[PDB]
Amino acid sequence: KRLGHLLPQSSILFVCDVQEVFRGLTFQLPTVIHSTNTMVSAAKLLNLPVVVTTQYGSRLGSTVSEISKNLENVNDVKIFDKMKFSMLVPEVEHHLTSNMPQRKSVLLCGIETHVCVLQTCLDLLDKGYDVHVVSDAVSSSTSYNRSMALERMRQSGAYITSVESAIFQLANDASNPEFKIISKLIKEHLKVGNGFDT
Amino acid sequence: KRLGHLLPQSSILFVCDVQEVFRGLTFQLPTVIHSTNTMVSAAKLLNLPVVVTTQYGSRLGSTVSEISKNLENVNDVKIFDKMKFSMLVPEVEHHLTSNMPQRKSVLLCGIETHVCVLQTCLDLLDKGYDVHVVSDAVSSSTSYNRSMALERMRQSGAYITSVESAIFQLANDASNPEFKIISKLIKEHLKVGNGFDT
Amino acid sequence: KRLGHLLPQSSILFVCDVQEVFRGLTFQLPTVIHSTNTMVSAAKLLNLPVVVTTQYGSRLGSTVSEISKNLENVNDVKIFDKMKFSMLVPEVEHHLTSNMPQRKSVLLCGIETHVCVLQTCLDLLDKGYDVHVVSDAVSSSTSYNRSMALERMRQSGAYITSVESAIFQLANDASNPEFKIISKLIKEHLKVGNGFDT
Amino acid sequence: KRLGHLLPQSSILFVCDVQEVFRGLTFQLPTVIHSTNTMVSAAKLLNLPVVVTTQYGSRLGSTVSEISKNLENVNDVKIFDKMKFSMLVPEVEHHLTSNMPQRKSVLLCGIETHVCVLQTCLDLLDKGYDVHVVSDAVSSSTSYNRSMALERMRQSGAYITSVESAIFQLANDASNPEFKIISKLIKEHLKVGNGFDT
Repeated sequence: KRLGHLLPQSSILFVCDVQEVFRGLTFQLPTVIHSTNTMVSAAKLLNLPVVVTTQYGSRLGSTVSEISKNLENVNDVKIFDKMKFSMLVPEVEHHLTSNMPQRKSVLLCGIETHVCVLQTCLDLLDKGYDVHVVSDAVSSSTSYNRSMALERMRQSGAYITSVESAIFQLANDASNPEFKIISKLIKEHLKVGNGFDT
Repeated sequence: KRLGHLLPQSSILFVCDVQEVFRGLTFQLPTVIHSTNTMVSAAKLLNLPVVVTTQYGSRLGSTVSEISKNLENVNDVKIFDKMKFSMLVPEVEHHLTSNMPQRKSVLLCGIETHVCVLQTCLDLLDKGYDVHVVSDAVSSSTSYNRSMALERMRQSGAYITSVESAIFQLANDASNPEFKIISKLIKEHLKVGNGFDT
Repeated sequence: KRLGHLLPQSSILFVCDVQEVFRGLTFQLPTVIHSTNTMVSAAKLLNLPVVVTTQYGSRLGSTVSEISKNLENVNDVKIFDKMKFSMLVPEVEHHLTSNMPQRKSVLLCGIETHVCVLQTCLDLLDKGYDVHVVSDAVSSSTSYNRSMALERMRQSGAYITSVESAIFQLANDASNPEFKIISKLIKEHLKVGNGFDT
Repeated sequence: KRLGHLLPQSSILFVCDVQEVFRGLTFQLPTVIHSTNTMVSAAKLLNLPVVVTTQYGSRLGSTVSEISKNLENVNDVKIFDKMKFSMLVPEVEHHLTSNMPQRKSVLLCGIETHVCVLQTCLDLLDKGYDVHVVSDAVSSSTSYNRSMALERMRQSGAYITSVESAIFQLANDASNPEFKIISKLIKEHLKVGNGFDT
């Protein structure tokens, strides 16, 4: 079975290579940034660990300030500086195996869809993880490479979801104690248009 | 094999959360209401049981009047009030197992594609059901989440059909004695356009 | 493995209900007639048996004159009248089993994609046939139900091909004794534009 | 697992029949030429063998001068003339078997998507190869047939990739010694508009 159920206690958020250099070059970057912050804010509300990564941070900068300020509150965040395109460096793999072996569901955000996101996805699939690509929160230099990467990841087994669909999947019940604050986050997230909804 | 054949003896119609508060907010909701009503009228002709659900009725309202009026005439209908996003709440599942264990094909209509339709679809597939998503009878607040959700369900095994394709599948032969009145239903259904046809 | 190779010795062309009633109801109908006629012409050059059907011919009319004229010179044709939406009526299925059991690759053309083409495709896949849907030569009353049906069939394993692609698969080698006449057919086919190429 | 990892040591580049008569006939031919040249240069940098074919070369012409001149810089190139539409002629297959049996990943470029690229991909899949179609670097006479063939090949197990995505996963790591010249190659490639990005 390939169902891609999402449980808060079995899930972890991945944010890939959202640097300041790629500002002004990524297709629909404001949507990518706004959507990723909604995921991060959701990660706090359902106690999801967050793994954040930077690619050649020396000559490409750090994570953009919009998400960096959001990440301060989150209880469990570890930031990895890498130069492998895939996020699954031995340090990240050890983090997942040593501190959260029961979490086999990865919610994947970041850029570029067809470079770091894709390679992270395939390595995660190789290691037996369920990969959930948040299509709202991934993009590339061109729209062509974003749409291609989504389908290329899909044909390898990755579930392609959205910010709202993933979050309501993790909520699973409006009668849960967290639903009221989940709804506020969703309502606030809807106040900005989706740049990919063409 | 993954054929998605539809037999009236082993089929059942699900109507998810088509409620008043979504009037004027959901993408092409009138097409959703009209297509769902055709499916409900079709279930009367082919004697399909109907399961209807409402999500937090005291805030989102009851089922829209057009569908609730059409549900008056159906022989086998039960309406459930629920807080879980998925329709497979224990009261609904108790109905399926204790009343119709032989019906393992679910025709799914309603809103939203990416929240309650999706989670119903995943849970139904978990229990060995065949899920046929009536694509022109499901929708979301944005077209983006609708299209994403349809492919997200198809990637898990759900069959993506339409009102005409699914109804003609159930009929299976124009020589059957029910085809004369099924034809009348299709002809009336075609008097209005498809809001998703662009 | 699902390669969908096409060999003339094991292939047969199916033409589904291209009748006069639809000359006024079907999206991109002229392309459907033209592409189907190219398939019939190719069936003659490659010695492919052809199975044609009519749905309720007493009321819906016979095959369109453009195709019926082209069928006169075809060596192996058998035309069946049916009320069942699927083309795989017992009389048809007897013809395949008794007279050409070695041919398990079916080239599928006709209308409508979502009713009679799809139900034929599902029944053929049930009996172990490889189904090649000629997307160039199938359509519905609406573009929505054609595109839906194409993916709905592919999701079950049907190979979605085109008039040029299927023909050139069968004409494996340009050094074959058939290539010169096959080229004359393709150049004639390309003289009138593919209406689906939008 | 259908991951489709790409390793330079086990990968080979195929260029299908980019000849001199298809100028003015192939949809977005300039993009196909530029994308293939980027692949050819990447093969040189990553020490990937290159196999080029021409179909009926005497009457269809040689490989286009843009790609022909670039092949002058690559040491490991083999150019063959063929009558068979598929690239897997015995001469080409013997070159693979007796000179690089360890390379079972193929990056596929050229024209036409639905005739020569497709049949090459099907034959390669039949022989246990991973086929990666560089969607950036394939096209047909019509947009319709290229789009069809891409999904017709993905449906059979081929990975649908792009020039940038395939190259970056071949490089695997930004700390590799060849990354600097690869980044220059990618930088030049990003400056050319994508004819299929619309």
